[PDB]
This record gives sequence, C-alpha cells and structure tokens, in this order.
Amino acid sequence: DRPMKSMSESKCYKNRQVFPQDTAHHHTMFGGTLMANIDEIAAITAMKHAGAQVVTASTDSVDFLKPIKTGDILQYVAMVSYAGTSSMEVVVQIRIDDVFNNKHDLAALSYLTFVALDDEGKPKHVPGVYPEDDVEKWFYDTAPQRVERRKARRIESKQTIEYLAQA
Amino acid sequence: DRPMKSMSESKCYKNRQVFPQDTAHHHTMFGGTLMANIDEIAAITAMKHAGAQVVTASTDSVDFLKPIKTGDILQYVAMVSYAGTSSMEVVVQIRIDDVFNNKHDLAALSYLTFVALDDEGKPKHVPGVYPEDDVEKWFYDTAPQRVERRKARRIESKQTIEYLAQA
Amino acid sequence: DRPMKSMSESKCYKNRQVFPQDTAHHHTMFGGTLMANIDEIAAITAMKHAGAQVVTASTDSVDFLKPIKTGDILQYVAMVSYAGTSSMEVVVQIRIDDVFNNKHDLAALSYLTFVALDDEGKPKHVPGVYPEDDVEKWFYDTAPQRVERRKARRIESKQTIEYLAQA
Amino acid sequence: DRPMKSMSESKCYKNRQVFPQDTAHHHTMFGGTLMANIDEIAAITAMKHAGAQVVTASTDSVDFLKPIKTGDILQYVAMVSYAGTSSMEVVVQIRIDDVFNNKHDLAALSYLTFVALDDEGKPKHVPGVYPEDDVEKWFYDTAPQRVERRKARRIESKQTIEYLAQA
Amino acid sequence: DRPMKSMSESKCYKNRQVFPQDTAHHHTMFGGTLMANIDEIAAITAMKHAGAQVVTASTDSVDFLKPIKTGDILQYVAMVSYAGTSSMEVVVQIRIDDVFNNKHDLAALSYLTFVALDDEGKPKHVPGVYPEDDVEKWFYDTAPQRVERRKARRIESKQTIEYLAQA
Amino acid sequence: DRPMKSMSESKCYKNRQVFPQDTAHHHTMFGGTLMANIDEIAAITAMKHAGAQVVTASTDSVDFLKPIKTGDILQYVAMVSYAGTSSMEVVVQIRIDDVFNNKHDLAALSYLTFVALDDEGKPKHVPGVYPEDDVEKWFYDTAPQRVERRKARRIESKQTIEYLAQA
Repeated sequence: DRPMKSMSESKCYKNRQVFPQDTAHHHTMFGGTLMANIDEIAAITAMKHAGAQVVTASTDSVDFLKPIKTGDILQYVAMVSYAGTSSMEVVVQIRIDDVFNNKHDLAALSYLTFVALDDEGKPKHVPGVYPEDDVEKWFYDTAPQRVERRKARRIESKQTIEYLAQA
Repeated sequence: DRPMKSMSESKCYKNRQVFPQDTAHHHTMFGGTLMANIDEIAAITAMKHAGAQVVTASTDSVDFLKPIKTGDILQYVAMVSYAGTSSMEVVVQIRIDDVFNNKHDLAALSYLTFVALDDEGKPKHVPGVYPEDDVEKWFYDTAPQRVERRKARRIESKQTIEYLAQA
Repeated sequence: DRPMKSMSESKCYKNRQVFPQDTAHHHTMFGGTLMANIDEIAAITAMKHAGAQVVTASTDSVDFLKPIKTGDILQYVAMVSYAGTSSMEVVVQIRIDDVFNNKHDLAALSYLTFVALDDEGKPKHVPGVYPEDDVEKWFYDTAPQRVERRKARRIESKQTIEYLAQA
Repeated sequence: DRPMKSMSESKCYKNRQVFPQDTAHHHTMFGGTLMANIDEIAAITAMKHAGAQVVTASTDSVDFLKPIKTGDILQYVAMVSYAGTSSMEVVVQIRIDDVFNNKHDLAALSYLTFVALDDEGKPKHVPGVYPEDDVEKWFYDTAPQRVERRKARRIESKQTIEYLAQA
Repeated sequence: DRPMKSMSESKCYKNRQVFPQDTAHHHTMFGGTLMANIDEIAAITAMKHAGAQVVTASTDSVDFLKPIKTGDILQYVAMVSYAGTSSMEVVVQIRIDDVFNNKHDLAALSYLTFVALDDEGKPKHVPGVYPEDDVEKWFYDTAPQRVERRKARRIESKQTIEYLAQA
Repeated sequence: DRPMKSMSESKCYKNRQVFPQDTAHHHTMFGGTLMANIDEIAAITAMKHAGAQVVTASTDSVDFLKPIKTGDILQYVAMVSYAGTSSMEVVVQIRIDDVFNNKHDLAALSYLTFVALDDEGKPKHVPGVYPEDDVEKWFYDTAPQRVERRKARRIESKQTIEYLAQA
C-alpha cells in the first residue's frame, strides 16, 4: 500500500474579516466571494496533502447556512477527508468568530475535489489519509458515500455535456 | 396555479476576458474567480426571474471541464431550470469563445440554488418556469431528479452539521 | 471588396451588478469603473469582429446620462458600427435593468475606436460591417460623420502634442 | 464677475506604477484601467477647483498615444482648462517616467467634463479659471473650440438617445 | 489586577498563496500587499484578545527577510506579545510553506500596535497577557524593551510633526 | 565622493481618494490599504533617486495620527531623506486635503528603507542626497539618528530570528 498522511498534517486555517468590498447586499457577504476564499484555503490544504500543485476539478457542494455580515471574522478550516488515486476531497468549514460573545457558529460548509498535477500537468498520485480526532473521522467515515454520489452526478453531467454538444 | 415565465425571459449573458489578476497558476484561471463570476451571473438571472433580491442558498455543483487560460473570452449563460416555491435552480454554462477559429467549447457547467427575498428578508414566492427551445427543455426535464438529489444531500448535510455542533 | 460581417455577429452582451467596490460617492457608481467595463465589453466585440487581438486607440466619447446606484443591474451591449481599414468603431449602450418594474433606461452611451493587431503587433485588416435591424443601421448610418469629427479632433490633438513636446 | 482660481491651484499630480493586475495583454496596460485612473485624478482636480463634490458628466476624449508596459511609472497631471457655469473641463496628461534614461514621454491625453454638485446633488457654480505658465495657457486658449465641439456632439448624441428610446 | 488571557487564546493563523495580482516585480510579491495582509491578521488577533473593535495605531516594524515569489504559500501567525492599558503589541511571523520539501523559512517579521475601541470610539481597556510555550515567552520577555524604544520614537516623531506644522 | 541628487529631484506626489473598498470599519480607511499606498509612492521615489529597480527592505515606522474617512482626498509626498551605500530612507507624509475648508492636516507619517537592485538582483550603489528647502533639511538632519536606531533594531531582530530558528 501507499504512504499515508494524517488529516491533521494538511489541516489548514485561514482567518479573514469581511470588508465592504466582499459584499453585494447591504453589509452582507456575497456568495461568490465566499466561494473564492473557500477555493483558496481548500487548494492550500490539497497542496500540503499532495505535496504538489493542484487544480479544482469540481465544487461538489457549498451550503450557505447563515448570512455573513460586514465586519464578521471568518474562520476557514480545510482538511482532506478522502484520497482517491490522484484526487482529494477537501471539506471546508466556515465559522463566524464572534469575539464579543465567543460563539463560533457554522456559517457555511463546502466539499470540493482537487486533482494533484505534475511539473508537466498530468494527474499525480496522492498519499492516503487517516483521521485522528473525532471530527476528522466523522468526515472520513461519511466520505465513501459522497464519493458515491459524485459518481452518479458525474454520469448525469456527462449526459448533459453530450446533449449540449449536439445543439 | 401561479404565473409562469419563459426560461428565455430570465436568460442572461455575460462576456468576460480572463486577465492576469484572475489567475493563480501560470496563465491559468483560478477556480475561485470562475466561481465568483458564475455566482454573479446566476444571481442576475434569478433576480430577473424572481423580480426580486436573491441570495445564494447553495452551490449544488461546479464541474470544471477544461483549463481556462489568460486572454480567453468566457461566455456565461445563466437560466432558471426549475422553480420551487421560493427557490430557483439556476444552471450556468461557461464557454470559451475562441474568436480565432470560432469554436465555443464548454469549459464549465454549474448548478446553484437561489432564494428570492422580500424587502424585509423573508423568502418570497417565485413564478413558475417553462422552456421554449431544446436546450431549455433539456435542463427543464432533467431538473426534477437534481432537485431529488439535493433533498438527500440536504439530509446528510444536516446530519453533519448536527455532529459538528456537539464537538 | 473585402469580406463583410453582420453587426449582429459581433454583438456582445454583458450583465453586471454594481457592488460597493464599484462606488465612490455613497451608493453611486464611479465613472472610472463604468469606463473600465465599457472598455472590457467593447474590446470583446472588437475581437469577435476582427477575429484578432485588439487595443483601444481612443475613447471617442462616454456620455453619462444617469446616476447608477449600488445594486443596479447594468446591461452592456457593444457592437461594431464602423469598420475602417484596421480600425473599428465600437458603440456601447449601458442600460439599467430594473427587474422590479421592468424598465431598461439608457444610463450611458459610449464610442471607442479599436485597432486590430497581429501576432507581432502591427495593425491588421478587419472585415467590413453591415447592419440588419433598425438600431444597428441607425449606428451604421450616423457613423460616417463621427469618423469625420474624429479626423478633425485627431488634427487638433496632434497640435497639442506637438506644443507640449516643446516645453 | 465671479471669483477666479489659477489653473495652478487645482493642478494635481499622481504617480503610479503599472502592476500585473493593470494589464490585459502580456505586460501591457489595459485601457480600462488607465481610464479609471484618469477619472480618479481628474475628479480630484475638479474637487479642488470647485471646492465641492463632483461627478463625471462625460469623457470627451482619451487618446492612447503609446503602449504602457508593466513596471512603467505613470505620471498623471490633471488641471482645469475651462470653467463653465457649473461645469469644468479637466485635461489630464499621462507620461511614462523612465527613471533609467530620464525621458518623460506623453503616453496618453484625456479631456473630461465634470459637474460640481451640492450637499443635495444639484449642479453648483464653480469659480473661473486663468492660466499662469505656457502649457496652462495653451490648454486655456484651445478650450473654447473644444467646448464648441462638445455642443455639437451633445446635439447629435441627444438625437441618438431619442431614436433608441423609440425602439 | 486585571483579567489575563493566554497568548495562545488570541493566536491566529492565516494561509494565503501569492497570486500574480500580489506582485510588482516579475513573480515577486509586492511589499505593500504583504503589509496589508500583516495588518489584516494582526487586527484579527487584537480583536480576539481585546474582545473589541481595534485600529492600527502604528506599524512599529516590518522586516522583509526574504523574497516571496508567485505561487508561494504564506503562513501568517499573529499573537499579542504585550498588553498596555488600551493597547496591544501584535507580533506577526510570516513563513513560506514549501509543500515540496517541507521547509517553513521565516520570510518576514512584523510588530504593530493596536488600540482597542468602544462602541463609540474611545480607547478601551484590554486584558493582560501571559505566555505558555517557549516562542510566546520569547516575544513576551523581549517586549518591554520594544515598548521602550517605541516611547523614544514617539517622542522624536512628535518633534517632527510639530516642525512640519509650522511650515 | 559620489554623485549627489537633490531631495527635490526624487520628491513624488500622489493624490488618491478613499473609496469604500479601502475601508474596513464603517467609512474608515483600513491601515493595510494605507500601508500599501505608502509603499507604492515610496518605491516610486526610491526608483527616481536610485535610477533603478528597488525593493522594500523594511518598514521602519508608520504612525497613524488621524482617522481617514471615506471620500477623503489623501496627498502622499515621498522623499529620500538619507542615502546609504545601496540603501535609501524614504519618508512619506500623508495629508488629508480638505477642499471644503482648505486645511491639509497630517494624517500619517512613515519611514521605509529601500534597496536599489541590479538587472540581476544584487544591491546597487545609490547617489547621495542633499536638501534645499526647510522641510527637506529637517528630515535630512534628523536621519542619522533614525539610521542609528535602525542599527540597534536590526541587532535585536537578528536575535529574534535566531531564537525562532531553533524551535
């Protein structure tokens, strides 16, 4: 079998305030901005895990649970919850860090899939992954099914592409 | 029954070149940037359909099919493929418009879900939707299943949230 | 004579909301931002018409007819209204798309001149242009005079340059 | 008669390097960016002259004389060359400051028209303007004709608006 | 005496790749950008420590030890090394996280001073600070002298301000 | 001895309004943004003095004297106050230009150190510097001590680096 890394090894933090330039609606963060930051921190985690350059292959989901207001401090935590052959599932959690009353509510949750690449751009084999704490193993344990859904979606999506191609 | 709008009514175009500031890897567009633009054009389509302010509730998927290089002209086409009670499924297609050889290859495909909101922020009833051309009815016809998958995912995702809440 | 393209062939749309970062005055779009977007969409239209890389040679005019507020949806429509030897006149129309009451008032109007360039940067011959609908032929019919004014202005402007050169 | 300010009083400088994010073509500044900066420095000059908030009413012209490359230092000099009742003509000169060989070639030239506004947004009377040095009086002396051209263009432009309005 | 927080309580991480838009020189991060990010993460740490809104009162130093290239992953670690009455000294460390060979070289080091503010903008009392690990107590132990230097500099700086005021 | 330039030769101005995107707190400029602009204008002055490419070696200080609000016009004046062998001390003054009541209060004051570099990146000898007006000679006369402080700080800072290196 392959070399294995702990989910803790690639675990990445990012803290960032919401500035007016991140908003669309009055004092409310715009989803596109949030998505760009999610992709940023997730890509960094995939790089650490893969020890390589990575690209986003797909955004499997972003659930926006809560409105995020200007001034809010956001904590992003990305980790690798699943390692395929050349691919990684990164799960990102985004919390609002309210310094005034010390709550850290979950504001969003995202799954993305990254592919590790060579010096010359072909998909590159990534190490395996194992959890240590409880959260890590929750994401680790529930990943096989998400991988499963993704396969079906990749089937349907190919159907759509092929239809558009002939039109 | 409710009032109905044609998918053509809310159909929105966006053309945008990829500039160095949109890239991460050498001369290659960064996924976060692409996601932000997808969300921008999708939100505009949802607004036109809903006749209202909208927020992104979830990013159901983004499939990145092709590398997008600096200089590339991107065409975004967003439309409403499904109307729930207060929600809309927007499908966005992103093509590279190669002016040199007149190909318009599909570079990415995205589904997002928007919720129309009041003047005071409660979810607002949206009109129904019907297709006219063939592409529109392809996305219209395949939407019920995607809605279905989303329900299961919203079930699993709630499980995850509840686990994290107690840790 | 040369090959001819319909003004409809290069006709480009762009939809974009005004975000706080686009403003200067309270909730009011800044003219520089509007000008940058005008140049973006105009350049894309010139590229489609020319089948080539282009540069902005001059901004012949931008008339700001109406204040544009934060949140406003802007529709940009660029088309080629005149084809010289290596140059194109792009006219851009900018409308506020008010989804709430379905008006599409003209917020700005711009004329720019682009030059199509080689792989090696010399000016490149562009195809001719002909209108099809009524708007297209309005811009097509009124272009010869604008071309004319531009010649006089290019005369005066050369005088100014030459004066500054000796000071 | 009204109070008069010297063109030197409102004369504004701006120095700014061209960074990769300002470019479109490889290592070449994008025209939209240049236009945004032109509008920025011109607006500051109009504010100093008017002693008030201003808006851009029109971009009368931007002549792009020279390619501007990444790294280039740009010097913007804005001044008021003409004062109407509530309006100002700002002329902006943009030079490349080559620190290596001490040339300061004219890279672009722009005329814009600003309107000074109240606390409540109505057009506000501006002071008159007089030149002191030779350049100032060149722009001062040649302004009456430019004002003249602008009147004719504002006539034609109104015709265009009215045509589009009925279509 | 006042309430005390561990330096670990307010310790904040930030991971961020260097993108082309962060650079000035070819593929080299621009110092201003680095400074903006330093200020961002430092402000977040001060907020967590203070449990309040903060402003940057001064940048006591930024030592740029190493060139930072495009693509580089930067790790920012901010902590409070000194607590005055209403002020905090935040020390930020910036490391290049080379995922390819697992070195984490120190690329920059910064000290800043923040002031915690009310709901109404007056300086607000902050808790005290104590270290736990070795690094924390190194910064904790060497802070009194830095505070000292700052006093002398604030003396000289006041002299300069007063000179400029009369000119 | 070496060639000498007047402090007036490299003296650079920059005028820039504060836009919403420059703020963090409501209508208040963010310190990081101010620092980025300070570094921009200072780098331009160092380039003019050095006749060369430069990098920021250190930010010796930024004193934020006054809150800077959205809309404020900022005037940056950078000059070289000290020339070492390959290094320059740039002092930047930032004033709020209140066009409404013609005050120009000092909002911030910064010292930075730049190193001039070759075509191949080694430190490059800079010309000497001499003052002409009173302000110039104030900064010129007080520089030797600041240079002095910097030496001590560079001593302490090296100690810190070496401690972190073994941990």
